[PDB]
Amino acid sequence: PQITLWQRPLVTIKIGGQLKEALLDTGADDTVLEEMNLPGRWKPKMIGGIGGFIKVRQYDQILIEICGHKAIGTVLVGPTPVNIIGRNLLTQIGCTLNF
Amino acid sequence: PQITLWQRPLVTIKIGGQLKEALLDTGADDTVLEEMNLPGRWKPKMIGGIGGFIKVRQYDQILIEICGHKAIGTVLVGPTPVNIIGRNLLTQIGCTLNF
Ligand SMILES: CC(C)CN(C[C@@H](O)[C@H](Cc1ccccc1)NC(=O)O[C@H]1CO[C@H]2OCC[C@H]21)S(=O)(=O)c1ccc(N)cc1
Repeated sequence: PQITLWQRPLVTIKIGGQLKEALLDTGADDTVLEEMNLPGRWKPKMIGGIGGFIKVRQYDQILIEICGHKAIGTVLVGPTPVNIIGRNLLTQIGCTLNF
Repeated sequence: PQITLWQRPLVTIKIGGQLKEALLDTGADDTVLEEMNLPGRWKPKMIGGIGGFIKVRQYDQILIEICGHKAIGTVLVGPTPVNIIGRNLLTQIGCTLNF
């Protein structure tokens, strides 16, 4: 659907059989989720934001359903304060900014 | 215009007579710019992201032109690694997410 930005653009996501809320985040290159068990192989990685950097686990080719749209991509897991859906997955669900 | 997300959604802004590049950032509540002279009164403030917090100067009722759309609102100035246009200004230029 189309969404305005008067409130945080939070959507429901389903990943690893679990239901979560996550922020559609055009300022995030990558998707980063708070601590959870994703099954399979991962690689250590560091991502930076405002305030500095966090260590994350990088999981590749993970299936996520974002507000009813399925995407398969890289998910990072670590101590982000908020679940964020980044451009790597936004592109797959055909998400655009409009003004 | 309409903007896809294969690349960072970077736009030209004009603020305090200066031309800068800034990221349209639906994951940011606030607009935060890197160090610059904004004229007038400010207040100390702290904002948090991934990796922790930064101290910023809060300037109210600042005029910004974002990709040719004028907005007046709060601008935060501080050691963000990237100029980010947040929802406080995105709403004023009628910016929407669609998928
Ligand atoms: C994490 C969000 C809930 C909030 N952040 C906005 C977010 O878009 C930042 C915006 C951002 C962009 C660049 C550098 C720092 C912060 N992106 C970000 O942290 O993304 C990380 C995930 O992938 C990587 O892509 C870029 C940074 C990494 S934030 O920068 O911390 C932020 C917080 C509060 C305000 N008022 C403004 C911005």
